[PDB]
Amino acid sequence: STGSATTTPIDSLDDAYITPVQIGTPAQTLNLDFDTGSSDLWVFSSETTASEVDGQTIYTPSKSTTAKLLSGATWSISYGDGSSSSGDVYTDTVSVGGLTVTGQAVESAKKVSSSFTEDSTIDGLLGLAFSTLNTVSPTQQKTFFDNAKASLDSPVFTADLGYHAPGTYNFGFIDTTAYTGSITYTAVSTKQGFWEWTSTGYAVGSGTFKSTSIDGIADTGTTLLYLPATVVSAYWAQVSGAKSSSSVGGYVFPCSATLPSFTFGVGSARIVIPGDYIDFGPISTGSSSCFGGIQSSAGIGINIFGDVALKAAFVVFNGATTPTLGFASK
Ligand SMILES: Cn1c(=O)c2c(ncn2C)n(C)c1=O
Repeated sequence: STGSATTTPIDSLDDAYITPVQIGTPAQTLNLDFDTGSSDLWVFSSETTASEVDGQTIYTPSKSTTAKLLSGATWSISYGDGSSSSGDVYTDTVSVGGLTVTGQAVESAKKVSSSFTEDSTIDGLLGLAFSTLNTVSPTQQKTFFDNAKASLDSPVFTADLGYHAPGTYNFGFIDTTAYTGSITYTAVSTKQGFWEWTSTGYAVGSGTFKSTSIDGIADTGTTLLYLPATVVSAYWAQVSGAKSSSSVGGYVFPCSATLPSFTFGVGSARIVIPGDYIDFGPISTGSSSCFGGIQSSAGIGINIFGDVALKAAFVVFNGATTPTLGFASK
């Protein structure tokens, strides 16, 4: 089997991407944030505290003839951005882009933190990291991909995120028309439950490539590119007037600037992030200070190849017995 679904930016900055997901019978379609940095499929629901729902589409398990309470199971998750959610669990039929999993754990939110409430466009998350990170207790649950894997034509999914445009998540096949050149594969460590890999270096603009190992995670659920402070400083030093602002919470730059590209290494291959991908616009409406798309990972504890990096590539998440990651230009 295979599946193919379009993923769409939630706003003009590509802050996140939403992908329609069919849950239950008859189908309830919710727009979920596919997150390769976590492993819970959770949704706004009929159980979510009413004051914490503001425009989201909810899953109502009592209206699904295939929903079953997973008795005694609870979940609770906190994300790198400080947001969180928790609740109980149903199993139900879940389909993405024509690919159907029966008995998928659908984690129903009883509580969500303010950032979720305030984002009316995201109806929940669909985790695509390794199932060892799933938070369901006392019986850990499998991700949608892990449940689908054996049925797939090939045990893979791909992320093809757009810049200010829709893109695609495919399951079970590699669309050879969706990228240019060849795909370069690189080793993954699953020791922390992430799609963790080691970039071979970077360049800033037309500058020379610096060979250096940068361990990080491929994370579709993180907006920006978070790298060591040394690398980030080298990038922003090439933008007149750029500076790190503790009050704003990272590097800002004059909105009048033209940003240089940023290149990252994948083995001997190179992925180029155009400068425009690094512009996240005014820090507040009407401001001439703009927020940067490359930020320091110091204090996070891990480097994160988020959407800014991933949307410059066609990315293969290879879930074979020994997982690997593939990157191609497009
Ligand atoms: C602080 N900040 C962000 O954290 C941010 C942003 N755009 C995207 N992000 C993530 N802007 C404009 C911003 O000012």
